[PDB]
Amino acid sequence: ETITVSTPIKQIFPDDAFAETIKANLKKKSVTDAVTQNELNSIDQIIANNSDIKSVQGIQYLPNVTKLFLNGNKLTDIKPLTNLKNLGWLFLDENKIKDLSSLKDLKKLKSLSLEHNGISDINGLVHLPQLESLYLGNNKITDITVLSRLTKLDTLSLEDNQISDIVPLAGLTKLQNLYLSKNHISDLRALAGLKNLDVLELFSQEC
Ligand SMILES: [Ca+2]
Repeated sequence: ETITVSTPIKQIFPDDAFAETIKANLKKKSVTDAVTQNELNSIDQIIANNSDIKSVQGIQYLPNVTKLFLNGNKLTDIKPLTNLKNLGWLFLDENKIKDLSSLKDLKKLKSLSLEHNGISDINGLVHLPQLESLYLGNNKITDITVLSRLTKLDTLSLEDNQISDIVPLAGLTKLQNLYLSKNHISDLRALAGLKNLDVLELFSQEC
């Protein structure tokens, strides 16, 4: 939603680490300083890697965010992201995010990164058919059936997981970069029809 009157940053963003991020973004002197919606409207990018952030509550008030870099934090819940309709790039590596339902309405999302989140179920990704690049390296994924729906992907990383069957990738003709090292892949027939592959990594398979 939005704030109708000047309000302290610390009152909108509960997480003190995140509050500091917003303060820095708006070039404010303190998280205790007051901010207006006009000021919150100015944020289209948040860079806060390894910032010890546990919650992004309050981010719902930033309607124009398109880029969000939150790698290496302590996130678990991303429900606050649900209505950030303009999100185009979302990097959330090194967190503990598993509920991907909050991403279902991010129809402008082109790049998503969720490496090292201990994820095994990615069926919620079906709601992002427009995705162009997806990074899911270092997780516990085995079933990638849902990926057959992501026909716009040109870059995909699934390295360091527990995948055996890559047939779901057979129809992703736009793929140019495919990272599949450190998995359990034996059958590579699914790669036959991928006419645009430039980069392909398949080393260290354990069968
Ligand atoms: Ca606080």
